[PDB]
Amino acid sequence: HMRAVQYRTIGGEPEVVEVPTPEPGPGQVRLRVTAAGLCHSDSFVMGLPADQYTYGLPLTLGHEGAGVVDALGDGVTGVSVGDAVAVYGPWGCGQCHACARGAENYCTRAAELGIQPPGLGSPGALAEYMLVDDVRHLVPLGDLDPVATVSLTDAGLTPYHAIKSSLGALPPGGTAVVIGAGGLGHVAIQLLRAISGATVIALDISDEKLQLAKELGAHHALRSDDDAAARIRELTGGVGAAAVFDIVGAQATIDLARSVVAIGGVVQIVGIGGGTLPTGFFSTPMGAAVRAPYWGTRTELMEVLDLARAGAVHVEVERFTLDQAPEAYRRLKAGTIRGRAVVVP
Amino acid sequence: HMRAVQYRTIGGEPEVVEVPTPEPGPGQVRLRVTAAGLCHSDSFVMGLPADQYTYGLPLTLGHEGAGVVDALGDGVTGVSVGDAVAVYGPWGCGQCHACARGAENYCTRAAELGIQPPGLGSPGALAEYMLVDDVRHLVPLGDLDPVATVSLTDAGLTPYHAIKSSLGALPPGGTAVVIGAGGLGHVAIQLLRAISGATVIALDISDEKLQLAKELGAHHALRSDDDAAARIRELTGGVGAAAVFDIVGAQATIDLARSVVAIGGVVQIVGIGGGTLPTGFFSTPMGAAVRAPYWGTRTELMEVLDLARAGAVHVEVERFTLDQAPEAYRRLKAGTIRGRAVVVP
Amino acid sequence: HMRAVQYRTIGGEPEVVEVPTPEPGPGQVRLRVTAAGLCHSDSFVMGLPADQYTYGLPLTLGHEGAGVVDALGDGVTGVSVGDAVAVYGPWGCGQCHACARGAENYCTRAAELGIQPPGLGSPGALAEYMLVDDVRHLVPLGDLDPVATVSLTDAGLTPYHAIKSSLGALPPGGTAVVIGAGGLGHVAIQLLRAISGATVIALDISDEKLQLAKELGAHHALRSDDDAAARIRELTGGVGAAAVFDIVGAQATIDLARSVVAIGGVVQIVGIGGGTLPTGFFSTPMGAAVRAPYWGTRTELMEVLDLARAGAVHVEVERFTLDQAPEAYRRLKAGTIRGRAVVVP
Amino acid sequence: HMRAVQYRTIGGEPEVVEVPTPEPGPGQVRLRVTAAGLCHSDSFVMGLPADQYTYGLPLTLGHEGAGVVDALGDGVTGVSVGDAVAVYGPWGCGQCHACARGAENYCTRAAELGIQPPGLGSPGALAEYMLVDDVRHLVPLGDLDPVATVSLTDAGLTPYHAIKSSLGALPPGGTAVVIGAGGLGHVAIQLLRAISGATVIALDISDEKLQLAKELGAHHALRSDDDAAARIRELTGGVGAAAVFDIVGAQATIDLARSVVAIGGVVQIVGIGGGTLPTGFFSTPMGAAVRAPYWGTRTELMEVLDLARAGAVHVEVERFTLDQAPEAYRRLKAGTIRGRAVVVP
Ligand SMILES: NC(=O)c1ccc[n+]([C@@H]2O[C@H](COP(=O)([O-])OP(=O)(O)OC[C@H]3O[C@@H](n4cnc5c(N)ncnc54)[C@H](O)[C@@H]3O)[C@@H](O)[C@H]2O)c1
Ligand SMILES: NC(=O)c1ccc[n+]([C@@H]2O[C@H](COP(=O)([O-])OP(=O)(O)OC[C@H]3O[C@@H](n4cnc5c(N)ncnc54)[C@H](O)[C@@H]3O)[C@@H](O)[C@H]2O)c1
Ligand SMILES: NC(=O)c1ccc[n+]([C@@H]2O[C@H](COP(=O)([O-])OP(=O)(O)OC[C@H]3O[C@@H](n4cnc5c(N)ncnc54)[C@H](O)[C@@H]3O)[C@@H](O)[C@H]2O)c1
Ligand SMILES: NC(=O)c1ccc[n+]([C@@H]2O[C@H](COP(=O)([O-])OP(=O)(O)OC[C@H]3O[C@@H](n4cnc5c(N)ncnc54)[C@H](O)[C@@H]3O)[C@@H](O)[C@H]2O)c1
Ligand SMILES: [Zn+2]
Ligand SMILES: [Zn+2]
Ligand SMILES: [Zn+2]
Ligand SMILES: [Zn+2]
Ligand SMILES: [Zn+2]
Ligand SMILES: [Zn+2]
Ligand SMILES: [Zn+2]
Ligand SMILES: [Zn+2]
Repeated sequence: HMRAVQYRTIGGEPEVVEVPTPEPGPGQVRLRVTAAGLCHSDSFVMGLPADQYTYGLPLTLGHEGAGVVDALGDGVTGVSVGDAVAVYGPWGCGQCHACARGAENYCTRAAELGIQPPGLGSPGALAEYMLVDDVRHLVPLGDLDPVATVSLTDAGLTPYHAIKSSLGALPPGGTAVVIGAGGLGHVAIQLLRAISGATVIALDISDEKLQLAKELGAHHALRSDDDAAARIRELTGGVGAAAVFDIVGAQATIDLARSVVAIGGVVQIVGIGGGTLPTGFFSTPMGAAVRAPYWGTRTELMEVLDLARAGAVHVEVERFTLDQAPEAYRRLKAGTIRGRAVVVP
Repeated sequence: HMRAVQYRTIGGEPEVVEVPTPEPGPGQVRLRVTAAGLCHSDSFVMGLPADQYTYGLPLTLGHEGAGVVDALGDGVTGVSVGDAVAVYGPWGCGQCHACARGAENYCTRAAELGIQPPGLGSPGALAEYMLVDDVRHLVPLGDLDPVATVSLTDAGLTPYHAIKSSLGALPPGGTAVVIGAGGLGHVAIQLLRAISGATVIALDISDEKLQLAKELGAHHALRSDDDAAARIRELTGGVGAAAVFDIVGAQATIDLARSVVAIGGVVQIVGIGGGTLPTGFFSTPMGAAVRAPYWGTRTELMEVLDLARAGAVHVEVERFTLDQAPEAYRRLKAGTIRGRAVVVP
Repeated sequence: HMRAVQYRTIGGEPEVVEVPTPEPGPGQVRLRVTAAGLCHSDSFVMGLPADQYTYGLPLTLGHEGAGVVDALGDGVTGVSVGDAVAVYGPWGCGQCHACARGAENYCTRAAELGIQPPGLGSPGALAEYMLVDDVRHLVPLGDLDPVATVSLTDAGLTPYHAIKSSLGALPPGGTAVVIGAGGLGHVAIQLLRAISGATVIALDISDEKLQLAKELGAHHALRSDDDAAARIRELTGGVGAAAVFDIVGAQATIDLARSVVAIGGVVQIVGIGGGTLPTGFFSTPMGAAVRAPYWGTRTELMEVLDLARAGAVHVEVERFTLDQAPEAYRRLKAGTIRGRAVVVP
Repeated sequence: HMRAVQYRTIGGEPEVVEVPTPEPGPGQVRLRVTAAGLCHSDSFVMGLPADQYTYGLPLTLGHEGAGVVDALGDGVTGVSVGDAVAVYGPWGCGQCHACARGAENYCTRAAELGIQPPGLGSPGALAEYMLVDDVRHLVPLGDLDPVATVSLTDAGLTPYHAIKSSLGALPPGGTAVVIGAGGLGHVAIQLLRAISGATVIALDISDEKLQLAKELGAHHALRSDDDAAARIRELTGGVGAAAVFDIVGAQATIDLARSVVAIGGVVQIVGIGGGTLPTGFFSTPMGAAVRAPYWGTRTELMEVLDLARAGAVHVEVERFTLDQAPEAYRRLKAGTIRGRAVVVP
């Protein structure tokens, strides 16, 4: 009754399939999906052994989502049919201390209740239609291009959160290091320019990507090679960086992060590369904080979208069809996407 | 020409000795020492191999210091002879971004210039007289008992700093875990009660010390045994603690710290136990920050002293003479001091 | 079909009346009311001319509310019948930037939509039953006495908000002035002791109330007479107070507030006494901020309730019956309530 | 023995005069002045009646100052002869809580001690040489053009301070209104773009100045006429601005400020136009804070200078000679300076 992209066999690839069109239960909303982002966390999931995977088969993929409100469920009010909306992804219980703050990303009782985001447990966005649990997980778009902006629901939000979190320890005139100019990283760079006073240093591996980073306003773009630590030291007295945003998060990049963060600095480990930064005396410098943030707050999403409208940040997009989505995943794992892959069905 | 307590042979014990009385150079001040604190960092130094030790022999010990201003050096103004003052210990360059903020503890150029605190590089406080480099490293006492308060220069300041740093992520009504109710820990407990809204949980090993902790306003005092993680979980939904202050900082206590900090929480690794908390995804929880703070800011010292005057915090003191100082160090390493050892010469 | 306290004639007194028992529409909840607070804002409303009054006649009064969940409306989930809950009063649209943050008190689109709190536009709490618009405006009590705590929904929340807002400019060891030790003021005092490091100075007019203030932990209790400014100056060098909380907010108390706030200080004008503080150069001191806060955030309510459970704050209550409510209002305007008047039906 | 610009007769104009070249006392430094800013506060002073003026005659003017260190005073170390430095102007006692923080602008004991800034009490910068009281009031320039940057010591610092102070209540994607695009205002605009996520709205009276404002990155430039309030309302839903920076501060501009600040917003009254914003219930909106900041912190100066080096902000300068300084003051009061008047002797 509708088409969708699903993960169905452990270790297998994602398939386009036919499945029922869902109806909105009470309190719920269904969207006609205008755009759908592909994130490298979607990759990480599909290469897990059968034992570590916990989202059930089948699973409709894709947790960056925008659309137009197709049908309203029982009792729902707040949004009309026809409204352009983005999906706030990191769903939570709505009532705990964090949720009440808007920070459903840090919900203290969601693992317990088995609340899961769309595309990471609940039916996701890579489909012609998707359901959203509740009205508070929708954010108005007005007249922002869904394709241009949908990726801000994660690729923007997540580093924005991490950056906004870091401005306490990142004074204007400071220096910030972004490791990885990928989907998040390339937005991370723009955001850092928009709202910190920092001198942004980007690091990636392909020159392709360094040029993009520099084009997106990075004051410096460097290879994350064995000379990277030295150059950053050079560029910052011998003081190091006030903030470091590791959007790779592997043991190598984390090691780099430790060796360059300044006294009293901060490291946001944003990417999931399987590493851990050993934080402590004579490991991390004095006053140096370390954190593995996760996604962002409800308000923070609205703030990122408001920045898009202002023209202070954008997603570099590479467009695909619903059918091309499996190919786009192969491109993403190959590392030959420029920015964000966005599927339009 | 005056008596003092010094460290002179690697691996040896501290000796009372006769040495010259120092004169204040230009910009400097000499104090007639009214009280002098003994900290377990003084211990840590003296058990280092010859290669890792870098403060020179001989070294006058003691970095908690108060007194009356004996003689003024050339050109000095700001304080008169006769003024009761405490010593702000973590000396810095005075001009960098941190120093200008008052945070000479996080001075970016002090290792370079070879600036060292009194008792950890420069002549310390365990003497009849000591020199202070500059007037900005003195804080008025008015009429606070030097013996009662001197330890607030470190035993208070350091956890105060760490606590004040944590209140962002420690909401009133939250829960805070203090591992170690020693010199710092027993002040840490009082401070947490004074200025957080938290339910303080203390952890130590002797029942002696738990009783003191509970007497000093800890809502709970627990053994840091293998049931400690469970009890903390029990006491906090299954949510864990918003803040954890490890005043031991060994690999065991750090492991405990990781297993009990809440989603979005913070761990201040205050003690130097040789461990490191492996911070990262699936190691630390989501949003969980980790930090190894060091001492505190100039303003923060004045704030702690203002709390003493208000009667909102005190040091439990165990008094000694200059001659008894070697014995007091043995007691401290034995772990049979109640609070802080303060020498009066 | 049920009894309630209502305001029905402009310039008239509140009457106990019989009215229909309400049923919960979809998304709504009905409570069996266990306790109901009386606030001096309820007074302010009833002495307005016909033209300035805008809540309609009749109006069920009372915006401090607790109870047990009687009946669930269509589609509602989140809370069961039988759950002990408090009402978060300052209702908002739920979707704007403020609301998403939890700060429905500062909702940017609520005047437009005509959203009104219970007891200040919607049917209130002084009844055997009341309706709440949505589940997010309920907060679990667990096993807190509804009578002991209900007033924390406003009498606690409002000054807590104002205090928490002020801690940026109120360092531990500072001085805070609370003008008015009434319903809010007497909780304000306790909160200031719980979570600031401040030396609290209370000011009222009856010695009755000063004694209560001092009993509740005020370091000083003074008459708000013509010597009040002088004494505060005396007590704080000649520096004045870092924070001032005017819980009266009349032109006299506001004038006092201006003349005693310190350089870089803050004034929270909490009470509605018809005055305005003229903020500006050579009126307010340099760096001195001034604000008229309103109520508090959703999370902030939960935080205050968590403080009650911890035993760090309580409401001094004076109990009444539903029938005695008109008399209790007369007592409140007469200024001969000790703390908060709470009606139990 | 050297030339200087002085104010010598009440109600009279500033004269170029010959006076002794000063020698540095102990702790002091003398600068060979490379550039010297002219601020409209220099104007405000000279039009005061004899009774309200308190800086003595004669007075060397000019409180924006840069130079090269000519001669060192007794005992001074920290800076060598030949070092390029800027002067941190708002001198304070160095020891109080504020000063220790770096915030000598909010020094609690400076009026008492009669400490006065250069150009506003002490010999100023409009001379061939000037003295600075102490080394901590100098900030390294490295190789920034003194003429290009000197005005950042006030024209930058002051609004930077006010802006940095406001970012709590100014979320990215918000809207900020800068009233007055003059000396401060034109830097204010750039700073707001550098480090807030805000949509900047500038307001001035000459189209000349609006064009400059828009050229300097203002998203909108409007006449501060009777339609100004309406347009701002239009541009921001009907919500108003999160932040408003009144760099005029007259009763008219303050009235505008009140009528456009949003619920929960902030107004920084930066300019000295003789007005006062009546802050209170039904005057200012709910949660709306109001403040008259003064200058900035020591660290904040270094941060602004670091932004200059980064190329994120600059002063639009109009250069003059020492002799032309009286004419430049006439131009400034006439309102026909474009940016900042900087004298080079
Ligand atoms: N914390 C969270 O909540 C969260 C949310 C979303 C994504 N993520 C994670 O962030 C990471 C990046 O996601 P993405 O969508 O940007 O992926 P992406 O494939 O779009 O981009 C990855 C980028 O990192 C670069 N890179 C790889 N190794 C590097 C190294 N050693 N040094 C420097 N650069 C290197 C690649 O060349 C590429 O530019 C992933 O691990 C993903 O799981 C985390
Ligand atoms: N970060 C800094 O700048 C800084 C400053 C001063 C001191 N310190 C460090 O803080 C630590 C404590 O200093 P102190 O002066 O309080 O020492 P102390 O000897 O006075 O107190 C130590 C306390 O920890 C307890 N303890 C030991 N092992 C424990 C465990 N596994 N679980 C729970 N409690 C345990 C002891 O019984 C004792 O009560 C030291 O390592 C010291 O070096 C750090
Ligand atoms: N900002 C908000 O959202 C908000 C919320 C609730 C209440 N309020 C306001 O707070 C104020 C107090 O409310 P309440 O319930 O505590 O009233 P209350 O009658 O319980 O207490 C008022 C107290 O102020 C004292 N007082 C009166 N004049 C004084 C003066 N000149 N100096 C010092 N003390 C004086 C009285 O003796 C009494 O102790 C009211 O104006 C109310 O409208 C504001
Ligand atoms: N708070 C402080 O510490 C501090 C420090 C320095 C200067 N100031 C004050 O800031 C103000 C501005 O200083 P400046 O050096 O930029 O002066 P300036 O003469 O360089 O600029 C003033 C600008 O305001 C504009 N203006 C005048 N009336 C206006 C109105 N009604 N609406 C909009 N714009 C208007 C003028 O056209 C001009 O562009 C002065 O009052 C000065 O005293 C305050
Ligand atoms: Zn993702
Ligand atoms: Zn939750
Ligand atoms: Zn120590
Ligand atoms: Zn330094
Ligand atoms: Zn009320
Ligand atoms: Zn709202
Ligand atoms: Zn000026
Ligand atoms: Zn001072």
